[PDB]
Amino acid sequence: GLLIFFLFIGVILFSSAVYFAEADERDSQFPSIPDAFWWAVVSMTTVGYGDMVPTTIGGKIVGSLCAIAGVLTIALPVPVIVSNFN
Amino acid sequence: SERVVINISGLRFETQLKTLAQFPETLLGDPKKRMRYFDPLRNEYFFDRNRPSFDAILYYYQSGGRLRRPVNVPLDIFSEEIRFYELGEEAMEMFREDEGYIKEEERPLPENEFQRQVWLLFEYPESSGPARIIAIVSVMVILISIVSFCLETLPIFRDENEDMHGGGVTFHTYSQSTIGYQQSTSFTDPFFIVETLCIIWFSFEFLVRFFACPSKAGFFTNIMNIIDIVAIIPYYVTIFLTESNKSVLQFQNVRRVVQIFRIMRILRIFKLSRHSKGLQILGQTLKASMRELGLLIFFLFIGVILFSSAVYFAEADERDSQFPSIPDAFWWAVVSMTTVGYGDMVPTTIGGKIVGSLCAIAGVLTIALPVPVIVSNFNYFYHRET
Amino acid sequence: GLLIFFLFIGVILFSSAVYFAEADERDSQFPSIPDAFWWAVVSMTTVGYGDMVPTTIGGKIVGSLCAIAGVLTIALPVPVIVSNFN
Repeated sequence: GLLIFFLFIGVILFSSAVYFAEADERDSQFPSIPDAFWWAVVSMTTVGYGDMVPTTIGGKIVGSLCAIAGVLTIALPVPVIVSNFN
Repeated sequence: SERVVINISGLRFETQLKTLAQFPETLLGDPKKRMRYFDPLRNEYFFDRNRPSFDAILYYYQSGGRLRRPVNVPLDIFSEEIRFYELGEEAMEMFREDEGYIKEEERPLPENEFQRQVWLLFEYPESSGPARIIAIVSVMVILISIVSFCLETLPIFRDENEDMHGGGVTFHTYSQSTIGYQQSTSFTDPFFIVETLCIIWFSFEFLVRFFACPSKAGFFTNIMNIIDIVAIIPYYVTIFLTESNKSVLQFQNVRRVVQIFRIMRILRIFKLSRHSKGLQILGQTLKASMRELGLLIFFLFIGVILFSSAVYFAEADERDSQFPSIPDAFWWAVVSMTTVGYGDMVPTTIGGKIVGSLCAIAGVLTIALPVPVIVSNFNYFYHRET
Repeated sequence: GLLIFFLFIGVILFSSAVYFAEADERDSQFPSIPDAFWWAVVSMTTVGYGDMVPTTIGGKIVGSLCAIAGVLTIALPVPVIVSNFN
């Protein structure tokens, strides 16, 4: 639950940030914040389908932190789960 | 039930005589052997030795056999004590197994004088200096062997023939494509040359090894020798197949097989395990992890089918659904789960995306469970060496 | 060195396999085995750029094992390195 919750928190944060950083663009791939959720989860779990990608500098800086943050968010709860399994 | 007192550097121990007499051949069990340590002024046996260890030595007698090393006592120190008290090689060997060791077997030189001289520079790069030269040459041939196999597919080579612009297909151009090089006692093809030189060497190593080999029984047992056989089977089997089917209609009729054996040539890469410690460790690791490796594949399988089904239905009512069927979605599911995400297949609906989200997360957990164990085993074999 | 070596071994293996599994295709994205090296490393490190992807069943089964194998190949040596760093 913590894993899903943490991901949720990060998703909303980064979805909001990327949205606004690409807001003033005619070619913004982020129609709304809820739309960006898909991108945020895809980057955080580091799946990166590439069907949605920032195009502005700010959006890319936001995307960078989103990948890193995702890696840490997941890496915290899993070890415990792995532990129980073991 | 006469009592016996044993004083270890001041630490006092007592037991019954019949407890020590249980093992008549040991030091404390044999009256003649312990006699030397008896102190008639204090009625006790005195040993100017390591204290922490003795607790276990005495328990060995009391328990009638259990020889456990105390957790707080170094293995080298404890072993010396075991030998001093003369517990015997049977209990010592039994002690090492539990302490994690065992093994230490493997026949020596051939013993055939000269046969045992060749079996040195072809199985033990250690020995002679030249024995190392052979190893270096072997590795070279292998690498070359690999580069050769690979360039064979380079279009810059196979696109320079008779039907490179969409013309007619010749028999010796058709089989030259199926094999990678053209077979001919004329040795016109550079690739057939290198490939033949390498197989000569590999064929040499195999033979030399097979004759200079001591136990002919345990030859096709050693996985290493298996690799050496498979590294040459394609070559000769190809010749046999082509020569046995020298006409177009015949070759085409056996073209599938020929292709299989060309694919089988890649296994020559594993000819490096003989000269690679780490490669050998990895082998031991995988051999020791079959259960978790199977669990890993099984778990992935379960997740794949589940998420493939879910994504399929969530995108079913779409004219632009990238998921034609559930089996199609398998590719996407594995790609998301291993988190590779090629992006060649992606959900487009809300439900499909929620499903995709859980699929990524689930994949991360599915893999993260069995791997740690595998990593563990590897870490074992890797250090039990160095 | 072990890490690079293991990756190398896997690359060549999977590059060869994917190549042949997509050989009889007019739209094969794998021109040769050396070409497929790029794809193999990209899948194994799980980067997945998507600029090269198998299209046949056999090629996809090969790609699947390539991702999994890559995950294990890397996961073996790194723990030790992480250890030394710690």
